Amino acid sequence: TETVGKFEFSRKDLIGHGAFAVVFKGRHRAAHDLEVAVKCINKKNLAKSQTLLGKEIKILKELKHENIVALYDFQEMANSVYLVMEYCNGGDLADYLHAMRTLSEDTIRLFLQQIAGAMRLLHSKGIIHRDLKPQNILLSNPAGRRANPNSIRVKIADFGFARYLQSNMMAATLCGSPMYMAPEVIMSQHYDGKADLWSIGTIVYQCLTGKAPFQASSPQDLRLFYEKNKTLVPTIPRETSAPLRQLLLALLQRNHKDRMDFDEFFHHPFLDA
Ligand SMILES: Nc1ccc(Nc2nc(Nc3cc(C4CC4)[nH]n3)c3ccccc3n2)cc1
Repeated sequence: TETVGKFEFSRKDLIGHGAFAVVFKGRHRAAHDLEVAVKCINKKNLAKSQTLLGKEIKILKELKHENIVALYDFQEMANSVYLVMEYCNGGDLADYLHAMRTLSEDTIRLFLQQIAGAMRLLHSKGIIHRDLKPQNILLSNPAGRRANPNSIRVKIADFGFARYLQSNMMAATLCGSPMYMAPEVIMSQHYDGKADLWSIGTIVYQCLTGKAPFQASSPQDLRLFYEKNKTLVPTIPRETSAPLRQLLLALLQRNHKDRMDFDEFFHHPFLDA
């Protein structure tokens, strides 16, 4: 049994194993019914794991929001780093959208309204996430067993690649997940917060179809694909409502100049609200 502050955990219940973090379920030492997820270093990738978990602490200690997985406490030392996080009891969006055989437009609206709320906070704080994908959107239902799925709340996780970006500057670090990366990122160009909006477009597209909007055999294929094709148009099911289709096309603009910006996203009628 390992302890971090007022919390405890063990390697008994593995929530997830990643290259740069291992996550175990734990609990409050006094209030046992308070569940937590504890992120720990992956010692097989010690340096990078330590770096990413440290970065995540720096960003999350500044981000309190329902739709961002909460950081309850943390413990950073020279040779170990732990994050004690809110436990999300619904698994991830990658699994859910697949189990449901894609999601209804009403459910997509419900989830996207929540993601938009979290993104409003990120944008106001000058923070870009850079690894948005359905695997990093977690579900949690505050109600009891067998509760209505309309009560599902979604929360953005895994801020290890996040950074502050000053509003007159651009970022250029290649990071993220290739299938969800904006074209300008995977082409090693400069980018800003609109890269996250592309990623959000890909999340919405996957919720609708089950698949990524642009299929290439590989990341190099995907990159060559963006380089060779100046106008990208994703295959969207014909029965999709016109406003959801328009939102998707606006977010999935190849050229970031033409891509939907934050104000346009926040106030898009599909999200009304
Ligand atoms: N870094 C990381 C992110 C997501 C996962 N996957 C995950 N995560 C679950 N809950 C989490 C996780 C967290 C903090 C975010 C790590 N809080 N709550 C979960 C709950 C029920 C069933 C499957 C689940 N799968 C693993 C590691």
